[PDB]
Amino acid sequence: VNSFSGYLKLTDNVYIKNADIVEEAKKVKPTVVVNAANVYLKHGGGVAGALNKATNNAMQVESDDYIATNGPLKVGGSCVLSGHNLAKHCLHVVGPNVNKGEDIQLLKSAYENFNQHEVLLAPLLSAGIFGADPIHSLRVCVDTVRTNVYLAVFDKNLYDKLVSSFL
Ligand SMILES: O=C(O)[C@H]1CN(c2ncnc3[nH]c4cc(F)ccc4c23)CCO1
Repeated sequence: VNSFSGYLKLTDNVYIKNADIVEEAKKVKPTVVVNAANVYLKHGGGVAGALNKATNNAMQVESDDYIATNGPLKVGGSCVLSGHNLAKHCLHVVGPNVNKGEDIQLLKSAYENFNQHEVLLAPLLSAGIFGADPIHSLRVCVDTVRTNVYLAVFDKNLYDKLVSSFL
């Protein structure tokens, strides 16, 4: 038993809700919140900008130190950093950004990072400003992640389409 509430169960291990991940993160304090990161951990907009704003820019400060030490992530890769006031940990995961021409096949590699964590609150990778089809992202999530994932979808309209078209 865990504290996630109001989710629709899609599969054995994947759940979904119309929610603002920032507000869901502040209420659940999950062990892991996933950020829709880029390779530079520049949290300017989308989910990343919202999560970072909710940390009063502490996420960005920590991220800049991480990059200065380690260099950029790989597309499809991840790193674990602090969850600040939102979660114990933040798993920064880089999905491919279609608006940069990145290979959508890397989306599966991106979701594989979730399997290193037993339970996660997450957005749909490569959705929103990353330009991928959220219905495809949900399919890859379901077919790749084996650990327990609670997907927060900000847009109510989108959420209804994802549920209604789910196979
Ligand atoms: O923007 C993207 O990268 C993806 C995923 N994204 C989200 N998904 C779940 N919760 C979200 N809270 C937000 C607050 C914001 F200010 C901006 C985006 C979100 C958001 C929105 C749709 O497309």
